Amino acid sequence: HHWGYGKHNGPEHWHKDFPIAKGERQSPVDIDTHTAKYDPSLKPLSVSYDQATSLRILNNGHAFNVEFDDSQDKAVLKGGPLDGTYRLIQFHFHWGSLDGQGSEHTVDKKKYAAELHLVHWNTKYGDFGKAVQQPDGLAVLGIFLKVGSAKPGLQKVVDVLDSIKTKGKSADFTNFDPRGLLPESLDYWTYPGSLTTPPLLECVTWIVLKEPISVSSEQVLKFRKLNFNGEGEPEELMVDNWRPAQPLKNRQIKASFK
Ligand SMILES: [N]S(=O)(=O)[C][C][C][C][C]C123[B@@]45[B@]67[B@]89[C@]1%10B81%11B698B746B814B562B%10%1143
Ligand SMILES: [N]S(=O)(=O)[C][C][C][C][C]C123[B@]45[B@]67[B@@]89[C@@]1%10B81%11B698B746B814B562B%10%1143
Ligand SMILES: [Zn+2]
Repeated sequence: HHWGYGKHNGPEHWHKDFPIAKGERQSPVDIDTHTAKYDPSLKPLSVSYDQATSLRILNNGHAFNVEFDDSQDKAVLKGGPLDGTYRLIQFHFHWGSLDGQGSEHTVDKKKYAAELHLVHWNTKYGDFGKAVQQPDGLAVLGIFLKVGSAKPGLQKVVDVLDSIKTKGKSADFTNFDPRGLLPESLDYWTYPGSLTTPPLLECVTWIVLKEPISVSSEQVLKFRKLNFNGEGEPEELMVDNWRPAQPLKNRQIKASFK
């Protein structure tokens, strides 16, 4: 609708149009590493992206989405805390105006420079739109970004951003391999939560990887040249498109690792 990240339409305003913003399972959250309990019942995460077929990249005025063909069983997330099979539909990032902020989840109150979200829907609900209406409809794999060495697998994304500067622009983006965005380790934390953008639906199993990826300062600087505005509108840099941590309420965060 007209929500965004500014002083006048940002996270503190969202509840007026999306009252679930004050709900019982909102995301993101601070991950208190000492309180998160190791769960030996948790399985290794199975990330099967060998046949992923990226299609397009879109500036939607909030972030940019790299979209996948999800019409066949091709890029799936399984195992971990999940029951069943979840299909990759898109990924996007949240990032800051400065390297000291940008992530949505925090780790013992630490903010990372950015956070990648790989969004998957539970195939038992047939389509993404039906899945978001279910408490176990989505699985979002979250990966922190810190600034250091460049991430070679990110560069193809960085280089297409000049072609989608403004809201509503898209570009063909085929043959992109999202495996190049993963860290070495698949150790994770998990908890039940929500979309971090309106409509804030409480339909997500969050899986947040412990190990951040490193990206270069130049890579994140190019994220910060994107625009929230449309073409021919006053320039508003796309920065600080993150929701802050929300109350944990009656939830437990579980760790896959000791
Ligand atoms: N930051 S995050 O929690 O990873 C967003 C997860 C994916 C939301 C996609 C959408 B797409 B359609 B259904 C769900 B609602 B509509 B539009 B609205 B947008 B929101
Ligand atoms: N609850 S919500 O969806 O976050 C909407 C909150 C009020 C939106 C009103 C506006 B729209 B954008 B930003 C704020 B300034 B500019 B245009 B102007 B009108 B007023
Ligand atoms: Zn997100």
